[PDB]
This record gives sequence, structure tokens and C-alpha cells, in this order.
Amino acid sequence: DDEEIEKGVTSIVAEVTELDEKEIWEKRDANFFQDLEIDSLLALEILALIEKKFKVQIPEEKLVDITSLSATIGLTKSVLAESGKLEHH
Ligand SMILES: [Zn+2]
Ligand SMILES: [Zn+2]
Ligand SMILES: [Zn+2]
Ligand SMILES: [Zn+2]
Ligand SMILES: [Zn+2]
Ligand SMILES: [Zn+2]
Repeated sequence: DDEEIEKGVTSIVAEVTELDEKEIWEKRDANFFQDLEIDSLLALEILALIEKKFKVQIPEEKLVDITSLSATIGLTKSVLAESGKLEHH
């Protein structure tokens, strides 16, 4: 479900970065490491929490595309589609 994925990923990134969910959402097209003070350890932790939340496996190599909230949401959606459990509109 698009909305459920967008809110679940926003919640994860807000928790990891210790920022507000609304403010993260406003900065959804912003670059993670340039603008919102993220590390590689924090991106690894986002990836892990997304795996657990949506009950999916995501290969490590995909840390390449954890570069913005929008990119992370797109990653989650594509990985859900590969698992036959995305309902997109
Ligand atoms: Zn819904
Ligand atoms: Zn949307
Ligand atoms: Zn803290
Ligand atoms: Zn808050
Ligand atoms: Zn956009
Ligand atoms: Zn994994």
C-alpha cells in the first residue's frame, strides 16, 4: 500500500535520525548525507529497520540508493514489488 509504505519509511528515518516525521517528510527530496547529517551507520540502521518492518530481505548492496527519503521509499516499493506484496496505484 503506497501510503502505508510512505508513512512506515518516514517513521523509520525519523526514529533513526531523531528528527520529526513531518519535517523529514517536508525534506523528502533532500540528500541524506549532505543536508540531514546522516552517516553510513545510520543508513545501515534504516535498512535493517525497513527489513524488519515490512518483513522483507534487502541486499546490502542497495545501500547505494539510501540517499534521500524519496529514494528510500522507492527502494522499499521496488523490493516489495519483487516480493509480490506491493499494491500500487
Ligand atoms: Zn491504505
Ligand atoms: Zn504518496
Ligand atoms: Zn540520541
Ligand atoms: Zn515529533
Ligand atoms: Zn519528489
Ligand atoms: Zn537482510
